[PDB]
Amino acid sequence: GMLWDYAQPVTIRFGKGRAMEIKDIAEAMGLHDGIMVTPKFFVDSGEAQRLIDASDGAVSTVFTDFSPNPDVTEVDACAEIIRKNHCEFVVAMGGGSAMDVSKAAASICLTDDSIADYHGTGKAMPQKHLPIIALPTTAGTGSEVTCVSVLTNRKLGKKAPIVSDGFFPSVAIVDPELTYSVPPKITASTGMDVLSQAIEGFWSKGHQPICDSCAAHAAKLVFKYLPIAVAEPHNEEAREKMCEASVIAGLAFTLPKTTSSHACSFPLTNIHGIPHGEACGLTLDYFARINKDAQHGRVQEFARGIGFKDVDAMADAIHDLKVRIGMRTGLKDLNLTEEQIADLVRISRHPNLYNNPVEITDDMLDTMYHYLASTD
Amino acid sequence: GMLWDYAQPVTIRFGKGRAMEIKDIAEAMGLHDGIMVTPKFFVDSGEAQRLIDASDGAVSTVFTDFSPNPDVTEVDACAEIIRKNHCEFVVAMGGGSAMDVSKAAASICLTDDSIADYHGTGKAMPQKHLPIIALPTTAGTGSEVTCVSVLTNRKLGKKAPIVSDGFFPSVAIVDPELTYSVPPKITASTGMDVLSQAIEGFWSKGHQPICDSCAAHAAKLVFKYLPIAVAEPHNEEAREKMCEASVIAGLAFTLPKTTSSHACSFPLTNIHGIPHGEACGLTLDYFARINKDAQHGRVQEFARGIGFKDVDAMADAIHDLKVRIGMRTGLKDLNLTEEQIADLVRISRHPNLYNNPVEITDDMLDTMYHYLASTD
Ligand SMILES: [Zn+2]
Ligand SMILES: [Zn+2]
Repeated sequence: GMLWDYAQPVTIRFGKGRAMEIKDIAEAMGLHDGIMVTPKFFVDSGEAQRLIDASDGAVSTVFTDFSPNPDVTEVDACAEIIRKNHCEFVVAMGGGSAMDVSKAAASICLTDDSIADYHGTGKAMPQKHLPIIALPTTAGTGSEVTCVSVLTNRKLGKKAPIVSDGFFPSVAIVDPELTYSVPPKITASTGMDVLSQAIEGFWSKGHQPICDSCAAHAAKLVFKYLPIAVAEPHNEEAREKMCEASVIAGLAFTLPKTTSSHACSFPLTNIHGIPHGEACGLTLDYFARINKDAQHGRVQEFARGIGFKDVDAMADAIHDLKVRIGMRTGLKDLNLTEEQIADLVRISRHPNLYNNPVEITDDMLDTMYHYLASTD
Repeated sequence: GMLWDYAQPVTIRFGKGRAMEIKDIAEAMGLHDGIMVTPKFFVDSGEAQRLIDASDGAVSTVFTDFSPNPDVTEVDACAEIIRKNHCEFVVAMGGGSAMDVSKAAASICLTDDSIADYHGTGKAMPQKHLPIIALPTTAGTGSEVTCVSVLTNRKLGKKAPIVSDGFFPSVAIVDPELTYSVPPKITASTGMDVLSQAIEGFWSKGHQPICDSCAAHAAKLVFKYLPIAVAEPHNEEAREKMCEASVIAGLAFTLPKTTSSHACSFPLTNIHGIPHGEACGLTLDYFARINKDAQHGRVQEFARGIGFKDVDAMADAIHDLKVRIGMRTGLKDLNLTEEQIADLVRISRHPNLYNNPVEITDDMLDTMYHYLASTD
């Protein structure tokens, strides 16, 4: 007998060109003077102004002063801009960073505190917030359907997530046109993020059947369309299918949580500069073979459902995909020392590691990292 | 270019025994003095009082005075009980009827109007409502995750649905134990409702990928577990799997809407007394063979995905399933006249018929109903 809780409060508006529907949402909610939180890139490309003009006054303010890893100071500056301009809703347009700034700011602007007071301090967030409209511009982190904001405190050397039900966007507009300009290398890494979220969401010990269905759907799309999107950045079908996979994989992993590849990805990114998606993909087929017979055949059933003979064939396809799109298959070029490998082993023991269906021991991590350290 | 809107506002608590969590939900919402809307069967069996006593005073009122086809007068009576008792939330425990009554009563109780003023009159419902906790006792109509209430006005001779965003339950508790007492003939019919909802939701012109994923998951479960649930009413695994299929098929059909089998089911139930799920099942394999090659092979991919060689093998299995569980394969025993057959043809032209991926003409309906009229 299974027990699970399923809650997915975000409304998804999917479709090419639908980023122009910000006005519709604001009008339906009776809100004015929105603030758009977006990286400077979309100001320079005229995308921001295009969407601002389309809002016919619904959005009045733009905030771009945040970093790819957002800081609590940038959230606090964003919240003060909200107060000064009396903003009633937040349009988060960008990758994970813009969305995580927006979730935090939309809550804290209603108070006179700093976001740091709730950053890892164990203190629960206030729950009243400005409505958030999230417009992902990559495919993707899936952040547009999560209630998590990952921030850093640079002055305090701390990086922790903040979880609050008030962080769920009200509407996610998933518009594939906003991804057409993502460069091939970033398309590849963000695509591997989707595939990792889907596969790990399915085989997590916290698996539940609705997320299972989303995971299989998204994974199948990535194998077919990710090579097309990397090789043909203006192939509209492949971009649309990657955006479909991205948002649905977001629905797949949010509740079951991720597992071994995500646990290992954090030191690969933070210490060695490997982008998140590529870092997840580095271990994805390795752990797939470890997990092949887990849960009385569930993963084999998954592999067959998305079109492979078995898990080993899916693992081969993961490797082949990585090679085709230029994602790391090894770490030999890092010339890792034994001390560095021991650091990877130690820091990879993250709570997510325990969601893997097979126990991943320290000796297994040591074996994996020595394997990667001697593989191109 | 795919366009779709996805919204699923219901929180689902799935699990054997979790109907005891009513008080935990009322606590979290800060609500008291709930009313339980449930058929007399559950009062007589002791199950209602078992759950009310478990709620530690959360539920103070019981309402059973409604019909298997609920009337506007019974909704109004429920709303008056709510007002008299200052009830703050509604617990709908039963099949489609109890959930239909509960949704409409929870909105209309905040007005001094009859629900009849909003029943097929073009007048939209007021949107404020008491929160609804839905506890389905069959697997199922899926009503615990829809915003639709189907009511009849016996004095006016009208049977029509009311659609309102305020009708969405706040929480759906899907506790398979509540289905253990469903007799085999009703288990069979409600199970065919699940299968039709899943298959029609998938091939509907309004199809969208999250609903597609849910549909395939639910349909696969029905083929395996519905014969077991019918043959073994206290097989806990089969009852749990049918509940999983039921709530997930509810997610599959709510947004894309149902199609030809549901359109035809309405006169089959309203004129000839055939229960809803059985009435949908009567035409499901028939329309499958008409629809098999629509949408450039989508339905064939669906059939293969859930394990059939093709749609015709799936339709064969739908037929074999109906025979095994005692569901109607024909209408010969009704000795239908040519006028009655024409009535079926005419009345089956419901708005949902145009959701079918292949145009269903009057000639095609005439052929189908003459076939059914000549088949055991
Ligand atoms: Zn990730
Ligand atoms: Zn139905």
